[PDB]
Formats: sequence, structure tokens, C-alpha cells
Amino acid sequence: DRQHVDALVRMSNLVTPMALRVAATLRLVDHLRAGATSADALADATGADADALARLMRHLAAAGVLEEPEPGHYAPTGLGDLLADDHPSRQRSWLDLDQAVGRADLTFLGLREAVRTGRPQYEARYGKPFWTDLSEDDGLGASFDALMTTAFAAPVAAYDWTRARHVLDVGGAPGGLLTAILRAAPEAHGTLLDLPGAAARTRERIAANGMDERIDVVGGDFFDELPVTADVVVLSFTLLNWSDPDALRILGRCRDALRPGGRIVLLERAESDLYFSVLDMRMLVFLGGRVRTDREWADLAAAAGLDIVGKTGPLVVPLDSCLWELAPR
Amino acid sequence: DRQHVDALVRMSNLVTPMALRVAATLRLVDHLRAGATSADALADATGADADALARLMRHLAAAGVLEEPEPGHYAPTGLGDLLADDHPSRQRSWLDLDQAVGRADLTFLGLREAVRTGRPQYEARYGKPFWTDLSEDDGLGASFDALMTTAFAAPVAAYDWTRARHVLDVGGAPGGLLTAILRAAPEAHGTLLDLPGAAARTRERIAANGMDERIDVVGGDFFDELPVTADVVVLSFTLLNWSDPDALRILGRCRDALRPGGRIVLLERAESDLYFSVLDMRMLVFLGGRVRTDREWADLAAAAGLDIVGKTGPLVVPLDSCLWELAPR
Ligand SMILES: Nc1ncnc2c1ncn2[C@@H]1O[C@H](CSCC[C@H](N)C(=O)O)[C@@H](O)[C@H]1O
Ligand SMILES: Nc1ncnc2c1ncn2[C@@H]1O[C@H](CSCC[C@H](N)C(=O)O)[C@@H](O)[C@H]1O
Repeated sequence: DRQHVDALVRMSNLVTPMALRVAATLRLVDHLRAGATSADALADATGADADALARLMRHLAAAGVLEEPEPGHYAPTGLGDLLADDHPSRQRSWLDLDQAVGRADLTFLGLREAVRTGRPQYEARYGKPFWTDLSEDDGLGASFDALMTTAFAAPVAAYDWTRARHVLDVGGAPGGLLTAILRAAPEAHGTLLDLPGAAARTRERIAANGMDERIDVVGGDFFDELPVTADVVVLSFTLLNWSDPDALRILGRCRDALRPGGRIVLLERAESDLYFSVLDMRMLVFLGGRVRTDREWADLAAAAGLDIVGKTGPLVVPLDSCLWELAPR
Repeated sequence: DRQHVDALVRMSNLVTPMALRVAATLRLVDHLRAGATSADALADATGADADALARLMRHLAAAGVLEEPEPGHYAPTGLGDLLADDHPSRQRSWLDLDQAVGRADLTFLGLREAVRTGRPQYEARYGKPFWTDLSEDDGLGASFDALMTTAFAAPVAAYDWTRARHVLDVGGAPGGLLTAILRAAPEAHGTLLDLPGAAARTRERIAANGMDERIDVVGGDFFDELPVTADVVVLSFTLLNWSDPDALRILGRCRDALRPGGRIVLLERAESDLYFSVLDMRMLVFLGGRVRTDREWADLAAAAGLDIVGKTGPLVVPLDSCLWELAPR
């Protein structure tokens, strides 16, 4: 069928999504807006090949991203203007192959192996798994944090944080949630554990915010014994990026760190199809893990020797969240 | 702007084009049509991971390729039925990562390096350049030839082949054009040169067609001295996949092989934007070369010590062709 074939071919297009990411990485639209509109001028500005750049811009013009106001000279359309570095959509940074999201999206090249094995393929491409790479590379981690900002009031209200004297945030970088908890709970002291590079950036952030007397930052690995005990151990959007066997290892380390009467608190994603499926596929291919159902959290808790003693949610940012309270059996 | 942002994000989608290729490679829709419709049944049939397959099919359902008639059981939509192996669109084979086109399309992962260097990136990924890989791998070469079939009457009529006693087809696999020329020219004998693996497949084809007394097949490299002299040396859709420096090397070998009075004959692509640009981008990234203008062919001929003594075209299959006659100066 002609309509079906044309639809499938449009849906199969790898050239345009790659062309957009290369253009973003080259700051192509910024150069065009500055008057470097020929392939030769763009080659001088970027270091790339003039003939190949001409062919790239021909393609982006055919896709409606650019126009050709003079022979051999390109300029952004209204659509292409979204790739300007200062555009409020930040689409240039979402697509930039030298920032964390564009870099990670290239791992979809390895989708066949992700589907064969069920394992993420970012480490296969880059030599370190995703969170470790962003920790060890200040530029990558900071770029991810900047994009993902675009007040933690709901989780601060959803739990009585004034009853917790010592709080340990496991995988807590960049420290926004723990900072909000402690500003609402004067009697609480915090410890934040994350990988060493991410922890160092968080330590600098906390000091610049005047919270270094309220929060100790520790660089380390949450698959290892945790560095302190605590009355509440917080896992905020951490377990969702791990398999059930790995999440059980993390929960075990957290349960071992509980003081008498202590609790583990999960802040997690709550349990249109296309948007949610793209997020799920990013989890399969490079972020790790999956979004669990309420039943799956109960099963995970039981396998960790934990009772679910409370759930508060949905907490309503495009996605909703849930706060879970877990206690040792 | 909301409309622009939504358009750019749709255009940026790498998940769906990769999901389609993985599904094609797994023969997923064929398995569903055979009743293996759960992730567990599909894992048994394919060897892939059941949980990852479930997430793949969720995505393809969200994209309109599949539906979920029973909980946990998927089936193709009318769109998805195009991925059945026996569908006349052959879209499963166009997308199959174990056939030549899907395998090559993954090289668009390396578009950044193609744009930086101007060089194709297939050899970087697979260890051999495209035509060499298809020559050395009978399955890949045969899959490409089968897809690209979907009578050579125009080029046979466009030149007086009855005046050529000895014809050499340089890069002539799979041999269709030379076979058509010789069936129209009783006084002509042919020699066909291609890489050894492609030449062996062509030799078998020619023998099965009863043309082995009319055509000698030689395995070799057209950057080397050619194996025979000839009255007409034919380059049919060969020079377009090479840079000007490489095309000049090939033209030099061809000019050296001309008998007195001999001619070189080019059958080439003639000089909607989106379709042609995708073809151009495939040339940049893995096929090699570019489509030249009439002016560029004249410049190439002059740099090779050749006069253009005739052009016959356009010859009208979606694309048009041109026949060029070249003579030593
Ligand atoms: N093995 C490990 N040990 C400690 N932290 C880890 C880790 N693997 C991943 N992480 C950290 O897990 C965090 C997940 S994203 C940050 C979640 C944060 N608690 C929030 O609410 O937003 C990252 O900061 C990452 O560096
Ligand atoms: N170095 C080389 N030496 C000989 N043949 C080569 C070669 N590099 C590529 N080729 C061959 O060039 C051909 C280009 S496609 C085949 C073109 C054919 N003449 C036609 O009309 O359809 C392929 O068969 C490929 O194997």
C-alpha cells in the first residue's frame, strides 16, 4: 500500500535525526546567524569539510530547517532558529553530541544488542556506564544537570522530615532534594553519597549555597558499605535505573545503614504512549532500569527484607512521583 | 514556539528508526503472524531477551506498527504487515541489519566524522569499504543485488554497440548491462572486471544465462592495470561512487586499455529535494562519491586527457541516466 510504504519510509529515516545532532554540535545555526553562511565560511569556523558541510546543509534545507537565500548561502528557518544556542528551548544542547543527551542518544545504534541481552549499551560504546561517565567528566555531568533543571515542595510536604535527626541521601547528586529537606527540618543533619566526581561538584554547590554545616558530602559507591548510619536513608530517583538484582544490592546497603527505628524513603517515578515509551527505551539502552509498578515495588521490598509501611502519591514537571516508606521486617 | 519544538523533536527521533530495523532483523512481524505473539514466545523464537522484546513491542505499538489484541500479545497493524518477509514492498529486507542496506544505514551513526573529514565511514565501522565488503560476503552482495532489481533498453539504444568488436565492462557486476549489450550486438565480445567475490557470483550468473562464450569474467581491482585492451571501455554507475582523485585513477586505467580508435562510455546518473538529498547523504556516508554536474564531467574528462565527443540523455525506474562518450585527446 502506497500510504503505508511512505509512512514506514518516513519513520525509518536515520539521516535527518543524525543531521540535526551534527548541526547542533557544530553550532551551525549560530554560525549562519553570524554571517558565516557559505560552506567555505562554515568550514573555516568549525574545522569541518566544506563539501560535506554543503551536503549537510542541502539536507537540512530539504527537511525545512534551513533555507538558501543566496546561491551557496544558508540561513535558518523559524524551525532552524531553535538550534541557536541562546534559544529558550535549549534544543541545541539537547542535541549536542558533546553534551550528555546527544552523546547518549548515539547508543541507540546498539539497540540490536540491547534487545538481545537486555543490557544497556552505553558502556559498550564509551567504556564507562552512563552515570560513571557523567561523574568522571565534569562537562558531561554539568551539561546533564543543566538540561534536567528545565523546588521539591511536594516531597518535602509528603513526609514528616522534622522527625529525622540524621538523613543519608544515597545517589544524592546534585543535592537539590537534600538541601530542600534540611531547609524545612531544622533538627536534621544530612550526609550525601555519590560517585566521587559528581560528589565533588555537589560539594562545591552546597558550599556556595551555605549548607556545608548542614550536609557532609562523601564520594563513594553505593554498592559498597555506606559511610554512615542514619535515621532515614533516601533513594530519590535512584533505584529506577537498576535491574532488580542490582536494586536489591543497593537496598541491602541502605537497610544495613539504618539506626534503630530507621526508615528507607524512596522518591520514585509514578506507575502519550509514544512519549512514555521513548523514556522507557532510553532506560533500556543507556540510563538503565525501568519504571516499576506498585506491585513490583512490593515484591522488591519483600526480597530485601522490608515492609512497605506507607505510600504517598501521586505527587504532581511532566512526570508524576511517589514517596514510599520502607521499614525492616 | 510549541509547534516548532514538537516538530524538531519528532524529526530528532532515533528510537523508532532503530526499533524498525531491529524488528525487521528479528523477523518479528513474521513470528507474530505465526502465533508467537508474547515476549516469551518471541524470545524462544529469536534468542533475544524477553523483557527487552516486550519493551521494543510496546514502542512499536505506540508508533502504530503493532497492536496488542490480548494483554502481553502483539500483532501487526496494516502498517506493520509491510514487515512480513513475503510482503511485496520488501521493507523487511530494506531494513534488515543482516542485509546490505540496513547494515550500511547504521554507519549514519558516524555522520559527525563523515562531515568532519568528507570521507565515508563504513570502513571505520566494518573494517572494509562498502563495495569490498559486499564482494567478499556473498550474502551481503546478493542481498544488495536482489533489492536493487526492484531491461537496459535505453542504454542499448543510446549507443551503436554494433560498431564495438571488444567491450570491457569495468566494475561490471552483476553483469546485466554487458549481457544486454552483447545480445544486441552479435559481433561484440565482452570482458567483465570486478572484485573477485563479486566477479565469481557474476561468472556463475553468466554461465547460467548461457553467455559464457560471449563474456569472460576477470576478478581484479580497477585501480590496477586492466586485464585486456578493448574498443569500448564501459563505466556504468561506477565513477559516481568515487572522489575526483579516485575517479581520475580509474579513468587513467581505462584510457590505457583503449585500442586505436577506442572510446570510453559512461552510463551515469543524470544531473523531491528530500529524496535526492537522502541519496546524496548515503553517498557521503557509505557508498562514496556524489552525483556530478555536466560541467563537472567535462572538467574530470579534461583532467584525464579525454574529450567529450558525445552525450545522449536524459535516459528515462525513479532516476534518470546519461550516456557519455569520451575519446583520448
Ligand atoms: N555506583 C554508584 N554509587 C553512588 N552513586 C551512584 C552510583 N551510580 C550512579 N550514582 C548516582 O546516582 C544518581 C542518579 S541521578 C540523581 C538522583 C538524585 N537523587 C535526584 O533526586 O535527582 C547520579 O547522581 C549518579 O552519579
Ligand atoms: N576497486 C574495485 N575494482 C573492481 N571493481 C570494483 C572496485 N570497487 C568497487 N567495484 C565494483 O563496482 C561496482 C559498482 S555497482 C555495479 C555497477 C554496474 N556496472 C552497474 O551498471 O550496475 C560493484 O560491482 C563493485 O564491486
